[PDB]
Amino acid sequence: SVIAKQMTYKVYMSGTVNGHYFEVEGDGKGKPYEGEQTVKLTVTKGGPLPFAWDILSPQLSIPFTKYPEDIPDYFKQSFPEGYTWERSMNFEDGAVCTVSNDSSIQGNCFIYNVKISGENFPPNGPVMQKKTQGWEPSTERLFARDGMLIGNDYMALKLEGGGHYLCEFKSTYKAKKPVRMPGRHEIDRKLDVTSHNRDYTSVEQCEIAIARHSL
Repeated sequence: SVIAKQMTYKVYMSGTVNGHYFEVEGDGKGKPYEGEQTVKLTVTKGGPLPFAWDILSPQLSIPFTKYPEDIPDYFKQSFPEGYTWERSMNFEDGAVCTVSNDSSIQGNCFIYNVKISGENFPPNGPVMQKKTQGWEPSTERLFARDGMLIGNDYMALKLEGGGHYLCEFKSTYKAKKPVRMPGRHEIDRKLDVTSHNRDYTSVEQCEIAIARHSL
């Protein structure tokens, strides 16, 4: 059984955001059939981050997504060779990020190598000012195309004082071997920073993630 009921993973992250260089390693764990995972992160390099932890949160694992038996789990199918992806984040104030990832595996452990580039975060905006307060639960609209999966999600980052700081997610997931596509579907997600030290050089997060059909 290529994907067990309970698994771990390791995540390796680096990138640059408004000029600042950093790296982040995390140990993670969940039950891929439940859609549940937590992960613990250290900022190995460039800590303390001068920007909000949150723009990193979601580049820190799709296989822990609960799919119903009647939709083709593209993510799990792709193993053990696994898969890769690219994503961009376009924020309401012209700040952008781009992200790519390689996801493979090693027995009961996934290995994720992710890279992040980001800029045009206004210096007294909420990303550089650290005034965000997490992501709102969301829903990703996925559809098949040339054996890739396409992804769209309109995300909102909560602000200090009750605002919201909007952001488009466009993502392309690509299997390393070809696999049985599903058709249009959506992933309901919640994702939270459950704990962190004071300058956010250790940080832990939890995610729940569930698939179902579109309308």
